[PDB]
Formats: sequence, C-alpha cells, structure tokens
Amino acid sequence: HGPISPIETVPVKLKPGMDGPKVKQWPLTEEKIKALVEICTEMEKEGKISKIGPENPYNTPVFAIKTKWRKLVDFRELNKRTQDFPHPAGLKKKKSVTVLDVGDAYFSVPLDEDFRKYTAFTIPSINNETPGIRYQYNVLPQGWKGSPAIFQSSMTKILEPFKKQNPDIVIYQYMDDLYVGSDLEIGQHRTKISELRQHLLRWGLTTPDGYELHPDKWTGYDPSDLIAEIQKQGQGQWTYQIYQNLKTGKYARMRGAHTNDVKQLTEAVQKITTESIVIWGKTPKFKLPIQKETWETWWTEYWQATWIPEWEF
Ligand SMILES: Oc1cc(O)c2c(c1)Oc1cc(O)cc(O)c1C2
Ligand SMILES: Oc1cc(O)c2c(c1)Oc1cc(O)cc(O)c1C2
Ligand SMILES: O=[N+]([O-])c1cc([N+](=O)[O-])c(O)c([N+](=O)[O-])c1
Ligand SMILES: O=[N+]([O-])c1cc([N+](=O)[O-])c(O)c([N+](=O)[O-])c1
Ligand SMILES: O=[N+]([O-])c1cc([N+](=O)[O-])c(O)c([N+](=O)[O-])c1
Repeated sequence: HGPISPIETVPVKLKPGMDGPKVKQWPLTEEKIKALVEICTEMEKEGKISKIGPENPYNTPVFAIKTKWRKLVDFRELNKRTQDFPHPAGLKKKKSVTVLDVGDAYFSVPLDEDFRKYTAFTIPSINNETPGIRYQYNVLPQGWKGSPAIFQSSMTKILEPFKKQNPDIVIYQYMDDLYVGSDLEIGQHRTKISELRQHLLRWGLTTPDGYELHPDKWTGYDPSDLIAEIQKQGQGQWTYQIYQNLKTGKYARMRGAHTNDVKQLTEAVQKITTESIVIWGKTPKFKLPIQKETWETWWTEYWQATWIPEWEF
C-alpha cells in the first residue's frame, strides 16, 4: 500500500455539540485476537494505524471475519456523530451488474490529524480480563462514512477514461462499492469488468473479484426511509417485506450442522440490502425475527459486508 500525500488531508469535524464515540470492545476468541494482532502489526508498520497513549478515551469496536481473515470495524456510532458532507433507475434493468469493493483506495489517503483520536479502537485481551492494545487510524478507514465522500474527487478522476470509453455501461457508487451494469453478453460484460479492475490497479486501487447480479431477472417509492421486515414462516422458510409493500420475497430456512438462524439472517440482510441499493439506492432499516441478545451475540460470526445497517428486534 503506497505512501500518502500530505496535501490530500481534508479537515473533518464531528457534528456540533457531539463528542466522539465510546462503544466498548466485546470479547473475541483467541483465534480472532491473533488474527487482528497480525493485521494490525502490518498496518502499523505501513503507517496506516498508530498505537495511542493512555489519554485517549474513545472507542469503536472491531472484529475479525474470514482462508484469510479481514478486520471489520463497527463505525456506526462514529458515523452518527460525524458531520454530513443520483441513483439510475435503469440499473435494475441491466442484464448484469457487478459489485466491486473499492475500499482498498482509502489506505492511501491521510485522515485529518485532529480527527484521528475519534477512530480509536482496542484489540481485546483474552476474555477482556486485562487492558487491550489501543490504536487509532492515520488514513481514511473503511466503514467510516467520511471515507467515500473524501475520496470522491479522486475516484471520479480515476473512472473518467473508463466511463468516456464505455457509454453503454452504467457505474453507480454506493458506500464503498461500485455497481457496474450493462446489457452486454456475459463474456463481454466480464471483459469490461476486467478492464476496469486493471485500470483501478494501475492507479493503485486493488479490488477483489466482484459479485455478479442479474437484476433484469428479479421478480410507489418515496425518495424522501426503507424498512425491511423478515419473519419466520414456519420451520422451512423466511419471508420478507420491504416497505415505507414495495417488494416481498422468500428465502429457505434450513437446519443443519453448519447453519443456524443468525447465519441465514445475516445472509438475507446482505442480499436484501444489495437488492435495495440496486433498485432504489437506499439501505433499509431491518426488523429481524430474533431476540436482541441472540443476534447481538452471534451476528459478527458470519457478517461479510464492510457496512453494517441498523436493525431492531
Ligand atoms: O482487513 C485487512 C486484512 C489484512 O490482512 C490487511 C489489512 C486489512 O490492511 C493492511 C494494510 C496495509 O497497509 C498492509 C497490510 O498488509 C494489510 C493487511
Ligand atoms: O462501509 C461503509 C459503512 C457505512 O455505514 C457507510 C459507508 C460505508 O459509506 C457511506 C457513504 C455516505 O456518503 C453516507 C453514509 O451514511 C455512508 C455509511
Ligand atoms: O473496550 N474499550 O472501550 C476500551 C476503552 C479503553 N479506553 O481507554 O477508552 C481502553 O483502555 C480499553 N482497554 O484498554 O481494554 C478498552
Ligand atoms: O481488552 N479489552 O477490550 C477490554 C475491554 C474491557 N471492556 O469492559 O470493554 C475491559 O474492561 C477490559 N479490562 O478490564 O481489562 C479490557
Ligand atoms: O483498563 N481497562 O481495561 C479500561 C477499560 C475501559 N473500557 O471502557 O473498557 C476503559 O474505558 C478504560 N479507560 O478509559 O481507562 C480502561
């Protein structure tokens, strides 16, 4: 991950009269702690985070998810506290839409030195019995709402040659993802995705393989909040409603040695969100058919998105 440019540092503020977040770190398995220690040691060596002293009172929770492990930060409270900074109706009509995570970009952009204290986090000790290892970010963090806002002018400059050369392709950005849609034959669409990823890479932006959607095959919206309600429909399936119904659907509810309701609900939350972004450009608030304590206990075991939505129970 390349070096940062000090002149790209952008001042950023909390909302007036709000202090930084102090959300405690929940306990992690020793396997997850080891993984985070390894990740954070590398980030620190590369200047992306720094160990902090005893004066800093803020905290944002972190966890680890998977072959390899990735660090996930729950910035929901910092996001609420951070200052504030069009959706194509045709995206859902495209033969293919590939979702590309472009959050790697953020490691190459500095965070306002005065704001870094609000990104503090702790790698926990085993059982949270002794003080953890405290760090803060020096670069735009993934999951923070300021990061895509601050990176937007560079993202635009980077994408411009691709968009100019491909008027048949729609590119929509939402949070840290690009949604790249076309009506090309799947092989030709995939070639365009590869050209895009190679262009990003040329400018220092690595991407994982993208996720492919085919929304033209999917089954009154007020742009002025989306609610997604999932309910148990007996022993064997899930139903859901999206309303402000705008959409309803179903998923299988399976029992087995490698699944459970929390795992299935995290999957359905991700899929409903992705579909809602494609169709309307908005992330729903969720109502989940599970007890808070059970959810709060296990959702991070299976969560795969970089983003984390709001949910009630
Ligand atoms: O979620 C993850 C997982 C990783 O394995 C890594 C992450 C983040 O961030 C960095 C940043 C660096 O600048 C250099 C690195 O090696 C890594 C590894
Ligand atoms: O990985 C994440 C997680 C979030 O929660 C958010 C992200 C990215 O990006 C944005 C961008 C905006 O322009 C406005 C937002 O509220 C958010 C929230
Ligand atoms: O989890 N936490 O919220 C948390 C917070 C602080 N602190 O200074 O604000 C800690 O020192 C530790 N700690 O060291 O374990 C944890
Ligand atoms: O490691 N840690 O993240 C950690 C966290 C907490 N906490 O309540 O959130 C602690 O009280 C302690 N502790 O007491 O050592 C450590
Ligand atoms: O020692 N500690 O484990 C510890 C833990 C927390 N905490 O919120 O979990 C703190 O806020 C502080 N603290 O602020 O000093 C210390």
